[PDB]
Amino acid sequence: MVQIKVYGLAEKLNPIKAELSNILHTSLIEVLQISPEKRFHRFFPLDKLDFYYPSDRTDNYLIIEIIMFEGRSVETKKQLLRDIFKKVDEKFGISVYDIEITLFEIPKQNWGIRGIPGDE
Amino acid sequence: SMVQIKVYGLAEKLNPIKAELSNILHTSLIEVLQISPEKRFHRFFPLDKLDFYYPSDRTDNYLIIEIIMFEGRSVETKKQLLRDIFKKVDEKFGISVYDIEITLFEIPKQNWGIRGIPGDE
Amino acid sequence: SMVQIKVYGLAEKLNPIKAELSNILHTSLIEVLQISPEKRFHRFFPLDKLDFYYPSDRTDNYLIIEIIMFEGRSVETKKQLLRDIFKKVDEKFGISVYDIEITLFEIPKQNWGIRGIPGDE
Amino acid sequence: SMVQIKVYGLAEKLNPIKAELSNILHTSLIEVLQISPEKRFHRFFPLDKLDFYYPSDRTDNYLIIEIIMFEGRSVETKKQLLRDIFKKVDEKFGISVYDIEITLFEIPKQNWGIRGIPGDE
Amino acid sequence: QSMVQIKVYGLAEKLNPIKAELSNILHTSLIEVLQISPEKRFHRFFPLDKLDFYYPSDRTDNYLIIEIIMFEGRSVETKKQLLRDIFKKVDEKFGISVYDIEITLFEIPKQNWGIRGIPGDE
Amino acid sequence: SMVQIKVYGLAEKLNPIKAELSNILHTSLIEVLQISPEKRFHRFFPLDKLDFYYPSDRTDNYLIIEIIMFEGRSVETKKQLLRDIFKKVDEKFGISVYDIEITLFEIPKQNWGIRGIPGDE
Repeated sequence: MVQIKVYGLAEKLNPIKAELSNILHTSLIEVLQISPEKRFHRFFPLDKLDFYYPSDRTDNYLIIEIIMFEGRSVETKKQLLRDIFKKVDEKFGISVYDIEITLFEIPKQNWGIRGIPGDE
Repeated sequence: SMVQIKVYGLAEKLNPIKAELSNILHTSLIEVLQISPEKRFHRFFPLDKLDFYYPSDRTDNYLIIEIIMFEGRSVETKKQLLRDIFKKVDEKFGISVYDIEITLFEIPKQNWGIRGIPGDE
Repeated sequence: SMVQIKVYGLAEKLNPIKAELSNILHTSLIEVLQISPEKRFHRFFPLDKLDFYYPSDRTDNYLIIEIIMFEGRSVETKKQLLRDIFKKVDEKFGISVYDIEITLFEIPKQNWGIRGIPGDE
Repeated sequence: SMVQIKVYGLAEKLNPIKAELSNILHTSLIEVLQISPEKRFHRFFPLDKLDFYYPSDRTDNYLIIEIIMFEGRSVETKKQLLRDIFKKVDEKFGISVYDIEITLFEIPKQNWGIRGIPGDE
Repeated sequence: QSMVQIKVYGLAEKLNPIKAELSNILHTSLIEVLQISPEKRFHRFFPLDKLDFYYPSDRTDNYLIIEIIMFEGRSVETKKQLLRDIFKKVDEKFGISVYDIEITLFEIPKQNWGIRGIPGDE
Repeated sequence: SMVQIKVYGLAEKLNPIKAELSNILHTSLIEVLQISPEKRFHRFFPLDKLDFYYPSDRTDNYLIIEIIMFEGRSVETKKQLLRDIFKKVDEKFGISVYDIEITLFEIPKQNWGIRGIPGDE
């Protein structure tokens, strides 16, 4: 159970989002071992009047929010962060200074999945 | 008691139901959490086909509900909220429980500003 | 240190003020949290009328401000942040504090990846 | 479920009453948390005069009660427990509520090993 | 580099004869599961008088409570693995039923712990 | 606002210093956390040599200071508290900072009962 929400400038995000989704899924499969069937991504292509970022970021700026169960080690979480940075760099040439990632951890019992609370 | 709901789904599916979905979720919250019937705070996010990826074993009725609320309720009450929403949405709209995902985010009251004041006040 | 702001409101009311509102909110974070004046990260979500339900005692000026930030600040600093935002948006726009809601989401530094590394490094 | 109580007080005041304080505390948890009446887990820590410093406004009847339990109970319930302990200890022992201090530590279930297994199992 | 403090509570008459060997067993478990340095043993023992120790009737006088204070950051699986290894090793060495053993993990953010003159996150 | 201190050390070494160490610790809490000078709550646990194991790069002066307090202070203030304790104790007693260990246990105010009522009230 991992949800990704990806935000970026529409003009830049729309051309890459289909391959970006594949890349982020690969990266979760590899580092966290989710099932390949369980891709849950949402994209928010933003109008330029709706997205403010500092002058040392380009229009390629991506914010990647990952919502996930509590319980993974700090080391796994850090590896996930570095792997996403490396893979988006490799695939698209977007600088690490233009990528931001935030992990939101949720206790299992706070998540309803397939009709039941996540801890059941 | 302050509760925000955010709901996401494929625009095609969500837009025809959202008015009635809102009523059903709000009733759910009145009955399980005993919130004030006046206090409905909902935001809907209809998504373009190309912006919404859900599992390949599931369908385009995939519906995501995020609820943001004050800390302090029991685990039993929260579990009963999840089971009520799953039940009422399945029955009202014929959306399978495998196509519903619900996530609760609890916020300490001092972290929320409401009507000019922090929530613990 | 990293502060991300997400602001929601009715499109008709939010669209004409959002640029200025961005300025005012950033000023408030500079003053209360002493973040770098360079480090403005804001996203706006102007909503269709049909996608936004709020109570009868809010008007159509209702703004929800979600602030995502590193844990580690005191309760008194965070409360001060909430009050400064209420005061500044009210003084600048005449939007009543009853129409303004602020929620703080605190995240451990190590859960945040910035410039290629985890926030605690 | 699992509730551990630890009680600390001056030896000369605690030792005469600890058998009965143990019964009072357990009745309170039975009534308020609805734990099984079999499941009493109590430890007492009678302290030497020179090992216990408390404020001058307080008397040598000062008792500290630490309760370790599973996370998952409502704030209303935890507050009912606090109120119940104060009242019953005051009534039974003539110890003033100013001379009683109670702290609760909540532990997630998966962090507690009980009868050979993790608590969430 | 990991700080792990263990606090161990049992009936004095039962705990006193075994505490020395129990300290070794518990350390070995932490080294094997958490991979702490073998020179970083921090244990406190609280042998209790009979009248200071109540437990249910389905626990015997061998009842042992092990409180483990440690840094946040380990996975749930590693933590459960620590619980199961402690259960098993204490039973195997001393003949104490796993039913007589209780363990509680207390996780502390690193910045809330001062070690060797500095905050643990430094 | 409320702070409890528990101090563990080898009885031979702790007993002769405890009374002055209490003064030194309370001074540090007054100065860094601004607690009331009246509100000293300290428990000492002089341990037998067979009940205290520590590594061979700690001496028999090894002190474990457990501090239980309200949540809500900044990381910067808690770190100052740690630094001040290290300094004052090394200065006053000639114990190396390498022999001093401090652990802060933060508790929601609503998880504490004081003078009959929850700490958030």
